[PDB]
Amino acid sequence: RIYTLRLTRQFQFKINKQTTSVGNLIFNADYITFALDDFLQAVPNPHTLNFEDYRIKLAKMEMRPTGGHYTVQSDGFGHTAVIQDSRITRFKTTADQTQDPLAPFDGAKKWFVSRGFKRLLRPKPNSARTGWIPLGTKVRHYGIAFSFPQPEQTITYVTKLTLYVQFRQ
Amino acid sequence: RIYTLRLTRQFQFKINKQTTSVGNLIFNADYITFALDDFLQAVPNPHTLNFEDYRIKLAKMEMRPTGGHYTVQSDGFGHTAVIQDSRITRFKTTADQTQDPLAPFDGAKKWFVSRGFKRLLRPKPNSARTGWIPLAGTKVRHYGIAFSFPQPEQTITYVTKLTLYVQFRQ
Amino acid sequence: RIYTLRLTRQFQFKINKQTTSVGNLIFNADYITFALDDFLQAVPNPHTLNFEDYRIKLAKMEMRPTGGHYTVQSDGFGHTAVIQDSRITRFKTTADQTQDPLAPFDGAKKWFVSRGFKRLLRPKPNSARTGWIPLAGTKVRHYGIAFSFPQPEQTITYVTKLTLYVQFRQ
Amino acid sequence: RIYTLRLTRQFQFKINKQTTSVGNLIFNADYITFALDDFLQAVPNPHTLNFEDYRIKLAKMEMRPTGGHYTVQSDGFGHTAVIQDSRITRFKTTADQTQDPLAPFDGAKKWFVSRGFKRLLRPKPNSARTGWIPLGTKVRHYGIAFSFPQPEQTITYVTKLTLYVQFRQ
Amino acid sequence: RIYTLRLTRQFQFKINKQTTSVGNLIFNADYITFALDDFLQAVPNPHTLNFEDYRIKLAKMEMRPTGGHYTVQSDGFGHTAVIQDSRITRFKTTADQTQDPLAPFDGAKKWFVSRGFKRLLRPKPNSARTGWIPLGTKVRHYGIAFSFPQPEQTITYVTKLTLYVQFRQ
Amino acid sequence: RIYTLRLTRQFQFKINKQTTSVGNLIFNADYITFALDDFLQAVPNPHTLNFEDYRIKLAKMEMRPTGGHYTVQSDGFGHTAVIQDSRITRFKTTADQTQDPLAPFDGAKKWFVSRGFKRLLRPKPNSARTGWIPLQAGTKVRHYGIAFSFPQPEQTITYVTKLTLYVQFRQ
Amino acid sequence: RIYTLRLTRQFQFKINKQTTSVGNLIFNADYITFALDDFLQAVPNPHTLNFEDYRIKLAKMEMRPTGGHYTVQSDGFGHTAVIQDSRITRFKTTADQTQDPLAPFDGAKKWFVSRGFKRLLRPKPNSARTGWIPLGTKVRHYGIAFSFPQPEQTITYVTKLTLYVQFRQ
Amino acid sequence: RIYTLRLTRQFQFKINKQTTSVGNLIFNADYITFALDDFLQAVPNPHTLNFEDYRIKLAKMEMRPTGGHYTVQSDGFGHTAVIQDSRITRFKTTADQTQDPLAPFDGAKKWFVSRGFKRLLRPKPNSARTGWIPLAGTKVRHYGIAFSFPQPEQTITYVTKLTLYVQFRQ
Amino acid sequence: RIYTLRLTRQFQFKINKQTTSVGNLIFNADYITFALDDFLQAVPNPHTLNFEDYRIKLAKMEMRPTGGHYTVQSDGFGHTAVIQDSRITRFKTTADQTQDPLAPFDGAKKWFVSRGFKRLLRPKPNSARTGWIPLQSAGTKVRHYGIAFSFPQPEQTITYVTKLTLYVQFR
Amino acid sequence: RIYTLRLTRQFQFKINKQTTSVGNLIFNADYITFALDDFLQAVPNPHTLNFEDYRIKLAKMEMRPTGGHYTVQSDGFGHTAVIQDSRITRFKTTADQTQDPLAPFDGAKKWFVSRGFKRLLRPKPNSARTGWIPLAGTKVRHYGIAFSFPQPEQTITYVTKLTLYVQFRQ
Repeated sequence: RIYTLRLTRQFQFKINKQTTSVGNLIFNADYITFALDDFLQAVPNPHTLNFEDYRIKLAKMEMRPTGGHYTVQSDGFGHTAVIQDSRITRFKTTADQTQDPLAPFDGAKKWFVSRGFKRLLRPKPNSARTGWIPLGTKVRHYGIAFSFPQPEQTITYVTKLTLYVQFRQ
Repeated sequence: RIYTLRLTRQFQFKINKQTTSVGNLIFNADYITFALDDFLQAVPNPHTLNFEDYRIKLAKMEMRPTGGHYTVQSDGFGHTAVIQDSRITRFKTTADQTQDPLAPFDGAKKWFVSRGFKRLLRPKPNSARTGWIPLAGTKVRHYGIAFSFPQPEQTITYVTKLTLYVQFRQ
Repeated sequence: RIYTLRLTRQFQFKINKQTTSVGNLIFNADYITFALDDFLQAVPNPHTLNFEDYRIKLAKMEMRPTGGHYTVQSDGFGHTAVIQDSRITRFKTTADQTQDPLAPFDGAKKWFVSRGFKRLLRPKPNSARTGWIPLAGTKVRHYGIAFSFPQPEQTITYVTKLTLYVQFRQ
Repeated sequence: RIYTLRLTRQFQFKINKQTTSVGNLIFNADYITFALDDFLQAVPNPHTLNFEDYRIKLAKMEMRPTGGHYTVQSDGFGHTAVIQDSRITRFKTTADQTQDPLAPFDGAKKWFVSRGFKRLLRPKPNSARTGWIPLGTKVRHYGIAFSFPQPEQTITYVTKLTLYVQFRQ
Repeated sequence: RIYTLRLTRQFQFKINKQTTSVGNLIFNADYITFALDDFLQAVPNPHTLNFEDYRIKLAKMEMRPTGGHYTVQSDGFGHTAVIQDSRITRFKTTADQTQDPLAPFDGAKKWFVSRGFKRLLRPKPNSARTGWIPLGTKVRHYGIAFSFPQPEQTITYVTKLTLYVQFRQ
Repeated sequence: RIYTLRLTRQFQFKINKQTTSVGNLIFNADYITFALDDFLQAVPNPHTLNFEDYRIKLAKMEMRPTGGHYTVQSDGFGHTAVIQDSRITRFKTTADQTQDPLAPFDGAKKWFVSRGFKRLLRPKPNSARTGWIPLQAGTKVRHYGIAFSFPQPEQTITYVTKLTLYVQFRQ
Repeated sequence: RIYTLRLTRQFQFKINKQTTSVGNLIFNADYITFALDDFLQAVPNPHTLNFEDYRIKLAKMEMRPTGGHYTVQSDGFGHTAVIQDSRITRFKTTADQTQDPLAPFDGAKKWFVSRGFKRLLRPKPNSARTGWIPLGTKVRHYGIAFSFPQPEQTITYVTKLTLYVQFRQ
Repeated sequence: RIYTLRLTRQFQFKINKQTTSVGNLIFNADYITFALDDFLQAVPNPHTLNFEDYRIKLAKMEMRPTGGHYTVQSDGFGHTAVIQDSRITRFKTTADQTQDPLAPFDGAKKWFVSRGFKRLLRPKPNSARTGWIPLAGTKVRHYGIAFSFPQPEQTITYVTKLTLYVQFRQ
Repeated sequence: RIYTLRLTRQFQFKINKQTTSVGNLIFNADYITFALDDFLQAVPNPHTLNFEDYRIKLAKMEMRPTGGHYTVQSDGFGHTAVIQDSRITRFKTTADQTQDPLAPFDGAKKWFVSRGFKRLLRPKPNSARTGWIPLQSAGTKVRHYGIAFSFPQPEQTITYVTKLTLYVQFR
Repeated sequence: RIYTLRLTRQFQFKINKQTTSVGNLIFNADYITFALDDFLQAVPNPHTLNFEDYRIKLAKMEMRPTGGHYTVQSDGFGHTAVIQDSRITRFKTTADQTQDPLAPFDGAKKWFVSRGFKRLLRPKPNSARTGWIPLAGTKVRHYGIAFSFPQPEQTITYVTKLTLYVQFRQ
């Protein structure tokens, strides 16, 4: 018997207007990781239940523009990629690049800057094989990265993350 | 915090060939009710976990023909209806009916005998208002789905799967 | 304020196998009319409620094969037509015809004998203009839907469901 | 001002089982032409109205199997073709042919023998140019031909023809 | 025998421009409840009929922008949730929230601020079980709540509520 | 034998910017009726053809914005309703309403102000039962009818309206 | 044996802003005819081949806005109509019209001024019956007309015409 | 200037009932090639027109069952594959195979034996690059489409139509 | 740089007619596992190409009826389930079951006996985390799990053609 | 056995506002070619593997507006065309044209300036027939896709992504 718990949190994300080499195409990127404790603030504590292990079965990231940005105002496209190891940490690019850093990655999916994206993924921490983790709740799971060409104007987004967490006795 | 558990069970159902007033249209009906205990045989009891109460959020009934019955073989249509009280029990009538007993009911939906059906429902048992039942508690019966059918010229066997989507609260 | 009441009844219909001029195409037809009293067997008279008038806003006829007839077994096509006057009464044809009697009618819709049909219509009885009839009153005949068919090689039995959408006003 | 009249008639059509060269693929064909008088027998005549001319705007042929033939019982495919002159008459095939006689024709459309077909066409008779004809009603309009590979068993069809006729004063 | 009556009413709704913590993501929410007297006039009226009980079978809320707001103008997304008791009242928030108050709820559905939303629900008042209430018509039914991230500019909406009410003798 | 004639005419319609109770939600409405004479501007009387009766089988109203109005610019929604009697005439509202006057009506359909609408209807005038009206006065018989409501917008919106009549004549 | 040749040409078309009866609805219209020589400027001549006759089987007209016009900017709707004789010429009206001149015509199809339109047609010149013309190439074929309510601002379009021409030996 | 010509021809194809290792899964295959001369039997030669060269831009193969075979009668699935050189000839196949010979090939697409298939392809013969062939020239063989199938329990007859879309330029 | 190789093999599978508890509903099940060596007999070992590791990114199982079985002949439904450990091995049932053994499993998907099924999965063998396995071959024989499928026992025997597809990555 | 590799690169493309013959319709065009070395870097690299040959099975070009251009702001339509030899070079037009230079071409596909386009193609370099090239080598240029456009009233900037689907064999 597997019990499932859905958790969610939100935050703002900004893509800043291009200020260097204006008129040329440059890319940047960022990334998101997942830990059960990131989502256990407004929620009672699972350890008080007689569950032995938990597993992050599925995660969802949805980032959509706000601040009055026009969806019909084109700002190019970047990519999203599911990267399931610590290597993802290098994708909060400190320097601008001339090429999209995530387009070459396995399973890279295009997304349009002015419309945002929604993507499902299976983030990864016997645990190494199945993902079942003893209750622990701070174990980092990787992960989703997203790239973008730098736009002419700053764009603000609302990001919602959703965890689909499994528990077994 | 709401935890969700999916449970399922299956069984055979048979619509027997018409042997009475053959050549004329007659209807019968049957029904299904839901209790958490119906689904807790291969599964430990959730109260061994420190859950306070449970609620049957959703139920699904899918009944599909087997035994070699042809789906393209027309055997008319009956109806399904969600009936959320003990009154549903009156619907497996020992005697045949001349009219479809469920067609008049609120939310009745047609189904073709040779195809079967799939239907979702919210079966119902302060608990009387919310549906939360303390974790004998697992045996509270929830109602309910009835299904009617015109009697066919030949017997039809079905595979039925029931699914419970059960909520547990901390 | 308009209150709506949905009523339904079912019956068997049969298209008999062709026995005359076998091997040639012949057509027959039948028709259905609607009266509130046809549907009030299981319901008290709405006049016991303080309703003054009623109106048959909409009617639905669904006729689907049964008796094991194969839907993939081709038996040609006839037509359905909404006929809102006494002329419809001539369409329970006592004699066979060489042409489809309903195909020429305004709004005629093709239907395949082996599949049946479903059709909505607005049957017709200040009453003459609006359809509002004082609540005798429940027996006013409303017309109407006719359906034609080429005579098949073998007898086909159908289950017919009729639905009335009846309006009542305050 | 154009007034439109819809006329229809039906008849049985039969494709006989192959009795020659059994086991080999052969094709035959037939055709249909349209004249207003073909459809006016059960219809009060337009002659009684003060219309000057008529024109066959559109014609429809629908031929569907009957006699208990199974639609899932495959019997190959032939073609339909719109042929707008007297040449069509040669397509009531006297002799079996080794190739589909209509497949090469302009606008030929496949149809499956066990399903039948539905096809719209603009049959053709200043009248030669526009189609307007003085009220006359026996002018022949061409036309639709249909071919078929000869099946192993006889198949009977119900055929409905529909005329969409325009009238002007 | 069940007789059905459809009732409807409309009103304006405003999401005010963000004036606190400007530049940061904050959420607010509101809610709607349903009483038959919200929709009824003195004429015509079901009380004058001989019905014994009524039941709100279904309710519909549709809220759509007006005032010239651009639908292609992105303003993020909030959530709707069906809440079937008086607790819903705590979602008319006086204090702004850093997290979406309805996203965690069972059955929460995303909606985009600049688009509005349409949602069906079964609001709740043996009456507690079936919903049948003696005619009375002031009984309050719950309920639908909706959240939103505070936008940069005020947005005005047209809201239509619809009740599908059943009556029995 | 039924002969069908399709007729059409167009005109401009305007919803004026709200000038009363500005900032609050108010509704207005208007309506359209149909007479064969409305559409026979350029066609001889069908009676000169040997037709005896006519019947308005179907009518269509399509109203779409013009004047550069943005379809993506939201201006709320009103309703359309088919009203087949003289009661429709009261929907040329001289006074503003706080509620949508057509939303409660049987068959009311929502439409978005910034998009316009298209709707089919069967307008109504033995004639009372069937709709067949003698030709000769007959062509001026008014048929009812479609009404449409709207919340008053912040700015004036101009529309193009096309009406289409599907008229039957029998022998 | 029928050989087919596809030819295409483009040009600019303009609907000028309304200057007469400003504030009121007025209509205008224009039209397009087809001759093989209109399309043989950058293509070798077919008579160098041993083709006896040619026939314009199909024509396509596509007119789409340019010059930065917003497709979401409503400017009403007009109609297109296929008119297969020389009378089509009367539709380039020197005077504005109070009604849409093409809406009454058989087969008229609505088109929205701010989106443009695309339409297929069979333009018309034994030749009158079939359309086969001896190679001749200047024969005029009619034709497609399009009407429009006059807009508040000028709208520029790109028009592409395509001919599908048949040749037989 | 490019002129286009559509040509077509038909023939019967049969998949014989399994007679070897009956009860076990075995595969066979066949193939089709294209030459303009295959399609010019009822057509004059384009060189009588002053065309210099031709090119097969596109080819279509459609093979559909006949002889009364039931499309709902499951007989497994094989594959089709476009193979653009003479190696296509290697699927004779003189010996039955235990594996589907075309499933591994690039671009292989599944087809169900009881339904047949339709597929478009670009068959291939400066000419080696462009495909333009001077107008013996009409006999250049273009490759090609192969199709495999698991051997059925009963013989299945098909009608096959090939279509050529040939370009000619001045 | 990731290089992808698609490999496929086929075989026959049979569901035998019910001979125990005839007239009652019983279920059985079977399962499939994946090893690169199961698909690499015609192809030389990818280690002869200068590849160091391989990883089974994706696997597909498609099982469709043959032997003349009618797709319109109903024979109920079972389930498929992705099981990524040794537990799958117990699902070639030695005994008939009164309940569907795979219906309770995470991600179980219904399939109809008379139609067959098609399902994609990610079968599982730093290798334990990522799936990258060294080439040498012991590596190419590492068993990956896995897909199990259950079925109600039918009244007559049904034969299927099964095609397995491996999507293998090399770096 | 065929191993497949996906490669991608991006760059900015710009259609400049019209400055000549302002007010009249004129066309210009450009083109893209493909070489494996356009997409490769010094490490990792295919040469270090024991592959005999490679070939570009498929290429994809996607060009989409950026810089804040409104997709709903109409700027007409041009065409894309696959041109598989060096003649394509003549389509980076130095002089403005009154007619669309690619619209007459075989397989020309319309595209709207304000929306951009996505197109698949088979670019071309026994090698001339099949595309297989020995690992010249990775520098062989493959042709090719050209795209035309009516000159707009304002400058439009695009992001372009090219994708190569490369096959390798031992």
